[PDB]
Amino acid sequence: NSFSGYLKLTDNVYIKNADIVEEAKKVKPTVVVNAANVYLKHGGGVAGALNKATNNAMQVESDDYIATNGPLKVGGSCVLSGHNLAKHCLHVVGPNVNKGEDIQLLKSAYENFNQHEVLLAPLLSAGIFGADPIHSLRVCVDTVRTNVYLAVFDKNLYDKLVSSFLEMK
Ligand SMILES: N#C[C@@]1(c2ccc3c(N)ncnn23)O[C@H](CO)[C@@H](O)[C@H]1O
Repeated sequence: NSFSGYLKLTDNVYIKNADIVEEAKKVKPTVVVNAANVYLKHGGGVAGALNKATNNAMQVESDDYIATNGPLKVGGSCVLSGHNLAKHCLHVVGPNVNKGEDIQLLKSAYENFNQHEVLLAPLLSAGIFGADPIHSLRVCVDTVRTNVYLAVFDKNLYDKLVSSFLEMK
């Protein structure tokens, strides 16, 4: 039970070099955040790792939701089951700047976290979404007021995030 091994960046933002799936299985948090696309297709990265850990139950539930909803908006979210990982999964769509989606929508994406007391989360709009990860962490720190536990799988990205956050003091 309980989050451990996090570096406290602000009063409400914590960060750890860890697999978000391993964190969820250890802690069983109320909310785990998925780094989603508008169609909630959980093919790769965080989304793939979460869906795999649910043995595809997350994808089947996502497909049912999108059939009633249509695609999410960029900057938008939905609350679905956290299945065996968490009580809830908050699927959030950050902007993909590779497709010329507006970086400002990254503010809208993180704003969704404020509807949840505590979240286990990845960094939004990094990897294939092509946003500057150091900017993403700044938007998170400036936008989120609830407790967020950031799980960053890649050691090199984690070290870059932590040392750039400390160097700006
Ligand atoms: N680091 C990292 C990643 C990632 C991929 C897979 C995982 C995982 N299993 N746990 C946590 N993080 N994680 O999260 C960010 C999401 O935009 C990107 O930088 C990804 O590369």
